[PDB]
Amino acid sequence: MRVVVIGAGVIGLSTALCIHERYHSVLQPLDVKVYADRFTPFTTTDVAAGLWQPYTSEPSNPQEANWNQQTFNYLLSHIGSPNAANMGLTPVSGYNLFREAVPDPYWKDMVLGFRKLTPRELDMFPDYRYGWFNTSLILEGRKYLQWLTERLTERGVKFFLRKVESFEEVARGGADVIINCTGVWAGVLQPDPLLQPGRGQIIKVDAPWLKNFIITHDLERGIYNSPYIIPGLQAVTLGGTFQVGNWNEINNIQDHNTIWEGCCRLEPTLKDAKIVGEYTGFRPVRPQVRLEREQLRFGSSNTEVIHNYGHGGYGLTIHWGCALEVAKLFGKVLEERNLL
Amino acid sequence: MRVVVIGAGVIGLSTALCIHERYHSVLQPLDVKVYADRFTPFTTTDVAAGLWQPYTSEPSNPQEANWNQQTFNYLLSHIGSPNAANMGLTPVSGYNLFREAVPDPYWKDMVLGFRKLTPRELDMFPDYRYGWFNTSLILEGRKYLQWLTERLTERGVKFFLRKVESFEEVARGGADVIINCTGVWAGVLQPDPLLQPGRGQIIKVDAPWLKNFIITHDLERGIYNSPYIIPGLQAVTLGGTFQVGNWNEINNIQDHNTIWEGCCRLEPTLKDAKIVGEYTGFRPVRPQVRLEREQLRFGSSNTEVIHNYGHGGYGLTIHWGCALEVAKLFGKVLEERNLL
Ligand SMILES: Cc1cc2nc3c(=O)[nH]c(=O)nc-3n(C[C@H](O)[C@H](O)[C@H](O)COP(=O)(O)OP(=O)(O)OC[C@H]3O[C@@H](n4cnc5c(N)ncnc54)[C@H](O)[C@@H]3O)c2cc1C
Ligand SMILES: Cc1cc2nc3c(=O)[nH]c(=O)nc-3n(C[C@H](O)[C@H](O)[C@H](O)COP(=O)(O)OP(=O)(O)OC[C@H]3O[C@@H](n4cnc5c(N)ncnc54)[C@H](O)[C@@H]3O)c2cc1C
Repeated sequence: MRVVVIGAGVIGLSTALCIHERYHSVLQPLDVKVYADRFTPFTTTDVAAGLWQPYTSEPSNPQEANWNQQTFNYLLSHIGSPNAANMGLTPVSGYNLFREAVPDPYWKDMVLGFRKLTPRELDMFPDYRYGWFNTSLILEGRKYLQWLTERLTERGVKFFLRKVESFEEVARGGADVIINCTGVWAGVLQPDPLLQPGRGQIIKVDAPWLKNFIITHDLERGIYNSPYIIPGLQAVTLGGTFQVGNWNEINNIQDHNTIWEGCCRLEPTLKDAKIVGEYTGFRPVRPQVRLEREQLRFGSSNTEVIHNYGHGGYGLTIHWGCALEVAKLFGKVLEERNLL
Repeated sequence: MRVVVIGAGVIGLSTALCIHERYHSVLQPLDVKVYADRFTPFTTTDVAAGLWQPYTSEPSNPQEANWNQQTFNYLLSHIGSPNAANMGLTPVSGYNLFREAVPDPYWKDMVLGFRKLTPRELDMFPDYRYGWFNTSLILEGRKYLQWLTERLTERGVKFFLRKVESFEEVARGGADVIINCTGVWAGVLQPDPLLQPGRGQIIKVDAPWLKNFIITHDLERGIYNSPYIIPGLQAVTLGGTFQVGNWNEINNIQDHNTIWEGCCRLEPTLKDAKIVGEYTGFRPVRPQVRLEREQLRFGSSNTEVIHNYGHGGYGLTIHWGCALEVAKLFGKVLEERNLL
């Protein structure tokens, strides 16, 4: 049939690929089209630090924990292939430093070799007295998106540069099903008082010698409002801010300083690092991910809509699990229409 | 007095700086000259992989077990300094993969977070059934030599490009003490059957996405006759050859393929790595490191000679603990000769 996906970030292209991948063989014309106002370099996904790591706190809707676990194994299974890196995927080991002892996270068994830090190791970070170590995966937002768009292109999925004004618009257009993957920018399509922006800023730097990631935590100031250093495919992401309710899209020198001096006390060799860029992004902060089916009708119309947005600061980390879900709900639409 | 150090590799320059730091403030005129027929870019130390790791096999002269540990505490103690990376030092984590279980190494507790690989992680390396994981350090020999030469230069230590034909030649040159740090070429100045070269070849590639080190072991081929991938400051080192008794300084086309094919089977993503260099060096293969005193009376002369060579594949790994040793034997001399 005719499927339209609004959104070209990790969640949108991920959901698309997954859908076409599992139903193209049964559906006659399966017309999948992606609409989005901004693409690749300009999505929230490219500004991502590119690390697999759910929050240190448990989620409401434990259904999100299984989605994180799914993504990990999907990505881990490519850690074999010769094209893993072209996808923006690669293994990394690192630390999560704390000022006081905290309980283990619920994902301690999802990652590789998680263990508490020994005394010697903490002497490398005098400012912290507690912490963990483990190996995870790197999913460079920028590169992963190019790969996803390429995989789709070959499958016949078409890309349109357009800012959808409302569902009806796409509906009239002729979409039988609509996949809403518009991140923090939802609301504009349908009001959602629960979906707010979580402004984050990062500095891109050239420190090829930094091979391990380091995330620090200030349990008083909130998650990611503490300096972190995350190496990527060929640049290191320096970060430290998470401001809720802030729609300011411009780099703030006020934050520039916090991140830089915060990261330079943590890793003094950064004084030689060369800044390659500074970007700002809005995490789709929502008390819970919205992933459900909704029936919107317009007289003789009756269009189908499936949502999948509001993944806060764990979009890359949970993307695939969420995608499998949508595909599953998409399967129940065909069933309801007698399509198998 | 006059101390003449023969050898400008990691063992010579280190011993040089160690002697200076400890006795400079006491001996009236402390002359220190370093002679070498080949410098930095061209020493065996510049061809090193850079990993801090002794052989898996138990040692001989448990004396080496402590020189290794000293050297590690020396290097680790630089991880907080802003000059760590400019010395060629940075932390790395990695794997040691085997085809069958083997006893733990004696240095297991010398490094950080040592542990055995689990089933999941093994599925990442299909050809191996056992392994360890631990964090260590990179001591890029290249950077380290330039770093030491600068530190020595600001200290008054003069360098001389001169090939030493005999110890006598130097004892007559006007030198009271001699530190023999001539590497695999020591025998040329005093026959030594126990010493032989351990030729090895290595491929320098550009694969910045590789963050961890991978070392495979083929128990039936000896040591480092299995591939290994060691990420460096800004280039990655491919390797896997150990040929004792071979003195060819040129690259063997076959050895190139044993390394390349083997590392690609281990790490598929290499197919897109752009080779940057290939080198060949000879490890100072000796059943035991030779660090000892040897008076050499040359008619009235009487020069003291201290030997520090034959470190095979663990020169960088054990350098500092040896220099600390030369400095003490030198203390003795200083005392007997009664300059203190
Ligand atoms: C600084 C920073 C670092 C981060 N680091 C990490 C990390 O390490 N790991 C992690 O998992 N997560 C991280 N995140 C969060 C992660 O980036 C997000 O969860 C993820 O990008 C959300 O994906 P998305 O689908 O919302 O897509 P987005 O890319 O945000 O948006 C997809 C598309 O929606 C389109 N769109 C929106 N409105 C409309 C409209 N009206 N019409 C048409 N198209 C529209 C956009 O044009 C866009 O292309 C980070 C976030 C920030 C800000
Ligand atoms: C491929 C490869 C990889 C390696 N990887 C590692 C690793 O990861 N970790 C590790 O710890 N070790 C490694 N090693 C071993 C390490 O490189 C050696 O143990 C170390 O370089 C030995 O130092 P050296 O003191 O012998 O110095 P070298 O640099 O070999 O020699 C020092 C000096 O001796 C001078 N010299 C010799 N004879 C004379 C003479 N007659 N007159 C004047 N000057 C003379 C030379 O000119 C030179 O400047 C590796 C070796 C190889 C070949």
